Amino acid sequence: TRMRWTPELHERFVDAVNLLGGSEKATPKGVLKLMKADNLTIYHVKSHLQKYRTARYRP
Amino acid sequence: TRMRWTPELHERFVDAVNLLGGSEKATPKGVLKLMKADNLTIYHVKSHLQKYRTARYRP
DNA sequence: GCTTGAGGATATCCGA
DNA sequence: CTCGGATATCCTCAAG
Repeated sequence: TRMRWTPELHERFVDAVNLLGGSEKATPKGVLKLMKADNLTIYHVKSHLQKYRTARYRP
Repeated sequence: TRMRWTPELHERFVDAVNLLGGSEKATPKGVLKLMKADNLTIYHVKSHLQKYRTARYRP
């Protein structure tokens, strides 16, 4: 099994990230708890969030 | 097997990527091929280059 | 049909 | 068990 990130899951994810105060303050366990998605592990979120954090470079 | 990216090995990589017009134009075959380090695959090099091309790491 | 390489997405590993 | 980071594997789509 290899998951992939439909756009609706991505939006749910980014809503969770935003509720936790941004990509930098959010952590996987939080994002997962908020998303409430079946068949989804902390590792799915961990990897996806690492990708998300590397779209913006802050000084 | 798991590689481990030394800092001066990373230098050689940067050196090479710069010989090839930077992170965007540079290619894994090309830069592996320019680095001439032994015990170094194309696969090591593409994973590293993917990390370097991101908006976070390219400066 | 092989055998490659490319970019991007996703998973697995390391050390704290 | 969690986190952040580093590194490898997978997929799709090419080329030769």
